[PDB]
Amino acid sequence: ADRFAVSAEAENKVREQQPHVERIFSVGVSVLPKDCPDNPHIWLQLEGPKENASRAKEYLKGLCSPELQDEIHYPPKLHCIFLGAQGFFLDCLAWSTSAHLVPRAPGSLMISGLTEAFVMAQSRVEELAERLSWDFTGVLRDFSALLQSPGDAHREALLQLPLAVQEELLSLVQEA
Repeated sequence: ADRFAVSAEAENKVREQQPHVERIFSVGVSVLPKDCPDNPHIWLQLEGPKENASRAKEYLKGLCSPELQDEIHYPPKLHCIFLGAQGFFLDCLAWSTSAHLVPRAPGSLMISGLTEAFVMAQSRVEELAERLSWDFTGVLRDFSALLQSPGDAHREALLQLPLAVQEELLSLVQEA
């Protein structure tokens, strides 16, 4: 009950995203050798804790047949969230939602996955973008503590984010 099947013609996408799934979800993903090369499907095998494997499966299924797909737009000063801190906040959003998330030109993020994974990631980005225009404790203190990666080119843009955005990012990282 550890293995699940996806369409055989998605093997490319799976093999390309393998390192990125293993890194974000701390699992091992293996493409089992298929029993007949004309099979319409291939079997994938996941290794690791139960929670990770479950989220990694949602991610892999959403990668192989996305039910929803769209580019989400937002003010470019938010873009540093998705590139900064060596991808940490993007990684947490992928772990939180199992959506496939790909930054584009500053101001834009490609979101795809299963229906609920997509909707959950899109709603979260809209909340962060919404909080850009709010007006407001040691939130700056706890937020700075997340920025522990060396040589972060985006460290300045992150720290000039409004407190409302920083606090919401703290909520994201400090979740299930």
